Amino acid sequence: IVGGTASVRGEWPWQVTLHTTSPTQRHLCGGSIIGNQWILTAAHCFYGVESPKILRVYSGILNQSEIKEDTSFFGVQEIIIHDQYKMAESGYDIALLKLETTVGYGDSQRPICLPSKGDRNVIYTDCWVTGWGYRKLRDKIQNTLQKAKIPLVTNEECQKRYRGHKITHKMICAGYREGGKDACKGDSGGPLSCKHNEVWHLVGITSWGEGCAQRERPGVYTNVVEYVDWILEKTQAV
Ligand SMILES: COC(=O)Nc1ccc2c(c1)NC(=O)CCCCC[C@H](NC(=O)/C=C/c1cc(Cl)ccc1-n1cnnn1)c1nc-2c[nH]1
Repeated sequence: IVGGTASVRGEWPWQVTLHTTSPTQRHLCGGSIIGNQWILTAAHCFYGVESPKILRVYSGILNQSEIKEDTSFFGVQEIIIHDQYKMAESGYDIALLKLETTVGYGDSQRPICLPSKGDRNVIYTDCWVTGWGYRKLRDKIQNTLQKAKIPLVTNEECQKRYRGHKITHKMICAGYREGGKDACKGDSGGPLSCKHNEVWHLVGITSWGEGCAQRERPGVYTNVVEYVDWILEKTQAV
């Protein structure tokens, strides 16, 4: 996260840190708890991931230093990548992790509501991007979960900012015209959480941008409301 501040413990209890153990253990991506065995994240996080066996989901984490060999985690039973996914820049950047065990909900770990299809018209004015990602292009994973408040950008304005790309309505952009606050390397897969009528909604999934927090380069997020039926197809299968 660029231009953010330290989160307080329990502030984003749906935020997870997804680690890979191959070749050595390290933070891979962010993710959000959306159900008691379900993590919603970005499809591009699994580039070169040949098996769910190398993955570890840690919930209830503020600081990466809380993670040692004796720290509990959730194993991943299955990686579900959207069928139409090719690359982050072309959209469909969405994946589900089916956990091997159930998350016990509490004040440190609980789900974020998916947006309502009826709320496709609501204007969100209180949106935050969170993660342990870089503070600038050449940096390192941060110990403490960071947060940054960022305004949503219309599809038309985002398309003007990304000449040469096709910014679809399945993408949602967020950023200041002057830059300064954004997601960066290591934040992808994490949530873009917006508070509406005292309820937090998972509006976006951190996907991509040209550089980090650059002037007139909003961050591009998977527009979660456009995938609610896809999520229900995968999580509510008979
Ligand atoms: C010690 O542990 C570490 O250093 N871990 C460790 C360290 C670094 C990384 C990973 C692990 N994860 C991966 O590479 C998995 C594969 C994932 C690829 C892509 C991923 N992108 C982002 O996270 C966000 C991009 C992004 C998103 C928005 Cl909305 C705006 C601007 C963005 N940026 C443009 N340029 N940079 N950011 C990324 N993540 C890293 C590099 N790149």
